[PDB]
Amino acid sequence: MRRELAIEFSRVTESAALAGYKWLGRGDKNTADGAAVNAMRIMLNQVNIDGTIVIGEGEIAEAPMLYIGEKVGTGRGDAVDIAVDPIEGTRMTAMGQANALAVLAVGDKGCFLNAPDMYMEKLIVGPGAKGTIDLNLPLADNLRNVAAALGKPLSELTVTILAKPRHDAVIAEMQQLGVRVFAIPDGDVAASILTCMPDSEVDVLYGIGGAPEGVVSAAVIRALDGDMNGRLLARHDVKGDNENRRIGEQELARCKAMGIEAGKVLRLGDMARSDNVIFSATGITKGDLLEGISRKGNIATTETLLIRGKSTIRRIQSIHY
Ligand SMILES: O=P(O)(O)OC[C@H]1O[C@](O)(COP(=O)(O)O)[C@@H](O)[C@@H]1O
Ligand SMILES: [Ca+2]
Ligand SMILES: [Ca+2]
Ligand SMILES: [Cl-]
Ligand SMILES: [Mg+2]
Ligand SMILES: [Mg+2]
Repeated sequence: MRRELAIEFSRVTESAALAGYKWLGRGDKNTADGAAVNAMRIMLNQVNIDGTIVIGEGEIAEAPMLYIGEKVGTGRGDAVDIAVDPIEGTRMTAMGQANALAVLAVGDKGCFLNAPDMYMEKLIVGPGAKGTIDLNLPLADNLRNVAAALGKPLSELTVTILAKPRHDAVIAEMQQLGVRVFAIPDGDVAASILTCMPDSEVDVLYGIGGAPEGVVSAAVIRALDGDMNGRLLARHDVKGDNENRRIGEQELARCKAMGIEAGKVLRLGDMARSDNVIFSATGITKGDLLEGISRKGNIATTETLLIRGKSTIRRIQSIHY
């Protein structure tokens, strides 16, 4: 402990994944998510930590379970901060599609950036390009710098990015630069980790995705010794000026209340403040990062990726009876 808890945390994501898996292909993203949230909370509440949910399902008002500030754990052990994404890929789960997974990160008290559930522009790279990125520079400059750091031509650089209307221009810009663009339907947490996975052609993740998702990515990227910058963006500034403005202003007032500057570049250490992070993710369906659950009779299998910032990276293939 806390290294002794690594296995306990993997059981939490295995439970969440198996619970979400029950709703795979059932066309109900809310119910799938609720099942995974419930299973994750049940399991966390049997772990010997004094956990606070810092990234989660919503404020107490909108989220009955795993709400921001919720206390979880038996209360024995260390005060830790907890980031949960019980299903990354809820729509993908509802639709029986690839790349759904259950995600948890655990760190020292105060180790995760406290920021609103708003959008964040992200630029994420692996260890081979650590120190070569700066979101204050033009995208094309960053991409050139990263390719040079990795010792490959620009035309071979592979950038992953969410396939969303907000990204039309930048995707076209990158393709014109001659880079390879892997535009993904959802799931920038899992995709961010591919930057640190040698057998994935992905070199960089770039683009606007969920802020809490970006803070989880910062935690795991830090643990893997990659690099990331983020920049918080208000809703109307990413979707267009229309109730976006209303949502946007709540977000900016929240940034101030939490003492965060929106639109300012966040360095890796601004989002994940220490190396003492345990990250666990378990596949629901097969994706680029993890195998999916299988079931034959009364036996089910899961694969879990378990990463500890202090230290080896583990892939745990379990058979459950
Ligand atoms: O769908 P949006 O509004 O582009 O939000 C992007 C965020 O949603 C995700 O793609 C997850 O999708 P789901 O919410 O369906 O689970 C994240 O990986 C990402 O950060
Ligand atoms: Ca959720
Ligand atoms: Ca999410
Ligand atoms: Cl969009
Ligand atoms: Mg969405
Ligand atoms: Mg890779």
